[PDB]
Amino acid sequence: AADYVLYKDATKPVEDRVADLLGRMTLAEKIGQMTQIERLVATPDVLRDNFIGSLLSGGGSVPRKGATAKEWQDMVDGFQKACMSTRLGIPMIYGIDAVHGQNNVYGATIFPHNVGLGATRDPYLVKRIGEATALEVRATGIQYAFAPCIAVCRDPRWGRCYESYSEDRRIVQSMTELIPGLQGDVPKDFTSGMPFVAGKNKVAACAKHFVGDGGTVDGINENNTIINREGLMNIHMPAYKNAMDKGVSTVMISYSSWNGVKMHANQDLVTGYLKDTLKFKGFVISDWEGIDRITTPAGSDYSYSVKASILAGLDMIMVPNKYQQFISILTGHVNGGVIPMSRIDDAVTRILRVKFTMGLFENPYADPAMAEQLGKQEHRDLAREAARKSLVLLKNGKTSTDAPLLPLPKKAPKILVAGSHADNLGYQCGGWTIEWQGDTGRTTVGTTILEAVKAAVDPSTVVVFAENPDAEFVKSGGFSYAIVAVGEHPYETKGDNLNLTIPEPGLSTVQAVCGGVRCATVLISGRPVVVQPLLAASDALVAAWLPGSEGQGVTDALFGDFGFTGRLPRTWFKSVDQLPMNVGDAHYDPLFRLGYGLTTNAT
Ligand SMILES: O=[N+]([O-])c1ccc(O[C@@H]2O[C@@H](CO)[C@H](O)[C@H](S[C@@H]3O[C@H](CO)[C@@H](O)[C@H](O)[C@H]3O)[C@@H]2O)cc1
Ligand SMILES: *[C@@H]1O[C@H](CO)[C@@H](O)[C@H](O)[C@H]1NC(C)=O
Ligand SMILES: *[C@@H]1O[C@H](CO)[C@@H](O)[C@H](O)[C@H]1NC(C)=O
Repeated sequence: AADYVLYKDATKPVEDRVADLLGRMTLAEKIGQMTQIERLVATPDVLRDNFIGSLLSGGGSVPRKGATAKEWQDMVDGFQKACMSTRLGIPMIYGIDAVHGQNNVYGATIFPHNVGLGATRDPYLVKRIGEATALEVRATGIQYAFAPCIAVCRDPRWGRCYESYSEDRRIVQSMTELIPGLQGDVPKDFTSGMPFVAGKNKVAACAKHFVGDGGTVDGINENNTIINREGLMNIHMPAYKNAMDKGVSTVMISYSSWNGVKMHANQDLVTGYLKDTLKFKGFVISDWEGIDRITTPAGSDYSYSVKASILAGLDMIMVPNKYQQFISILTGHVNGGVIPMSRIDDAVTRILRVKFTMGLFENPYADPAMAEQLGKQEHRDLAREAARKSLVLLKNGKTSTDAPLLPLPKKAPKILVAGSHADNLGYQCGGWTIEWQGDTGRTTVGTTILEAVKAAVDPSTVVVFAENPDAEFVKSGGFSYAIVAVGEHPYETKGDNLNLTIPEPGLSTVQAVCGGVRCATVLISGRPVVVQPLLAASDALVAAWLPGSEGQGVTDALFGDFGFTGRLPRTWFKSVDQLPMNVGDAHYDPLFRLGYGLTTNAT
């Protein structure tokens, strides 16, 4: 009728709908679009009264423990209903850290972390993982994933090194194939820097964290990256350009500084480079209290935090709790002329562009028929192939005369499975699983290394498990061989670690097991760790990284259903004193060099 409103018409071009809606919006409605809050502070009134643009779940932020896909859909729809009830009916976009599957969610397939995926050197495999991740995120009603982390981790003492595909940026550039797996492939004619999401079975992606998050002094998390423009652009920047080419919808800014300038206050890189040089037309989102941490101490001048972050070019602020202050402050800056309306309009233009482009206005609500995508066996089978492909065989016999231990026989009278990471799902998934920091034990649905062994061996093979057996026990047990798994515990800044040695017992358990019977040692870690002692005791040793929920990918290789193919995506140091040390360096003296990995052939 004459109740027609251009921005609500799905046949109209995105830029028409964006401009039509933007011309109608009040200041409050505009700033609301720029505000992202945690589900923990949201209520229908808050969402409606403040015209909120977006929600998130931080790590561990879930409706309840063990919630079904359907409980997620209902929570998200409940928030969306409040948002759709505003004067303009602008849907919110809900974001989450699905960085190795839909990992906050119980029952979600958990894929290997990025470092392991780098070991595969298989970008098409990563793409398929994006495809399946998008499905399992839409199964929970969520439209936006805070991924990929395209950091180039240059020092493994960084607690986020596992979120980086490689110390080699060419590998990270290749693994940006995740983006079109999450979002869908961009059309033939596509302009680089334009945002793209194919539709309601895909999600918006987020290249993060812009820029040089992985190059900090001593891999200190959130800290200063001391490098010149040329090293920034040759190492830390290039995968942003690949992400622009594949239409990444959003970019999250790093807590990190670049030669002393806070990334969240850096107008030259955010506005001059990312928006004006790379022609990025999606939206730029802060990290979590990122603008607060512009100041030292953090939060000591939130007024400036706002002024500086928004003038730097940021479009959406992940507040995520003190939304009232954020809105008040930004509103006052605008009313006072300190931030021009053109800046507000650009931020909102970009946010609305992404929302319209992705089809959010046409499908703001969850699809219940997708709930059955969560944990889907076909996704688990993919995760299992990824886990197996990620594994790097570092040693396969103690001397060059020895018989090669791997592949092991599936038939033997009695075998031993041992070690703190043999039967502990949380440990094999690592951080960003169920909780922010990950956790210990049976935290979700999956298969431990022990369970995978039992599942793989001949019915006549007796499998004995002991977490930390003594030497006498192993020597007395009549075992044909042993598989022993040990490593790091799940862990941002909690995983910053100057000494990089796995915790005990670990070494002691390996030494006790391998001293009694021939052993294959499975090392679970997010990064290289001091390994010479583990090597010296072990007949075979596998770097398994953080393989996720499908522990059968480990045994597929151990028992020779598949050959080992993975190759180090990072340099394995002899000593932490050497660090930082990357391929190309001055005195490149690696225990194992980038690219290294032994092979086997399938039996
Ligand atoms: O106890 N406190 O007061 C407290 C303080 C800070 C905390 O830190 C916060 O806690 C988690 C929840 O507890 C959050 O998920 C984030 S993550 C940061 O957040 C984004 C969104 O999740 C990710 O995409 C980015 O890649 C990442 O760099 C944050 O670092 C937690 C608790
Ligand atoms: C880096 O960490 C040091 C030591 O904790 C701290 O004093 C400094 O302010 C940090 N720098 C940046 C840029 O975050
Ligand atoms: C695996 O196959 C290749 C070539 O066929 C060979 O060079 C390598 O030594 C093989 N290993 C075994 C156990 O046959």
